[PDB]
Amino acid sequence: GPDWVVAPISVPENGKGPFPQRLNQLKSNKDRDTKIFYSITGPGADSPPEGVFAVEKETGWLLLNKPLDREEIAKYELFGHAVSENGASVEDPMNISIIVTDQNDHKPKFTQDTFRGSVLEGVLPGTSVMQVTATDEDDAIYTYNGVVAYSIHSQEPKDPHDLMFTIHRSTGTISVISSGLDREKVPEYTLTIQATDMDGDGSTTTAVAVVEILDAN
Ligand SMILES: [Ca+2]
Ligand SMILES: [Ca+2]
Ligand SMILES: [Ca+2]
Ligand code: NA
Ligand code: NA
Ligand code: NA
Ligand code: NA
Repeated sequence: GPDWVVAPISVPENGKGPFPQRLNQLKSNKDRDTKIFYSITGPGADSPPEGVFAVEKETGWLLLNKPLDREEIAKYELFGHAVSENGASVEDPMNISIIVTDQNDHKPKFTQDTFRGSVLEGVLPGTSVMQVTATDEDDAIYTYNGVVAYSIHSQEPKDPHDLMFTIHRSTGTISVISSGLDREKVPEYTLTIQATDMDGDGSTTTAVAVVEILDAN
């Protein structure tokens, strides 16, 4: 490409290296008759987090010094500088954008350890009981890394039967699917709920929802 220009640079988080890793070689056309010293400034270089990026003074290689974490900082905006050996700036500072792209490195996290809800004993099958939620810090815009699917792992007790409830795989709303709820017989159920990223193909996190059965009064 042309000298003293750089399009956005993408770097997946959690790279293996080796570090320091070359990202791009800065070059000023003024090097044709002059020795140039390159430098970088900006958050990530000379201000917090300091020293994540560096530039080789004479070669102009922009380096990444460690693996990045998209959930800490998703984008860096740095400036490249070119100064002659005599000490004169020979270019206007150049904007360097570093875009940290995602990896699926977070499991879903339920918003509560115990969700508590209730439902009347005589409701029609299909009646909504309550809603549970799990977030996922990963990207859900370009991939399914941050897209959660819900499921019910188990119900306690299994009375009158095994599965009295279901859950909406994307909204987390729990509904009644069977008849037979009766506060006098079984006043409470404990549902083991799961949230799985990659829209159900990834890693799973478990929590519980406790459902109180209310008297028809
Ligand atoms: Ca991360
Ligand atoms: Ca995830
Ligand atoms: Ca991530
Ligand atoms: Na890695
Ligand atoms: Na309810
Ligand atoms: Na997300
Ligand atoms: Na009933």
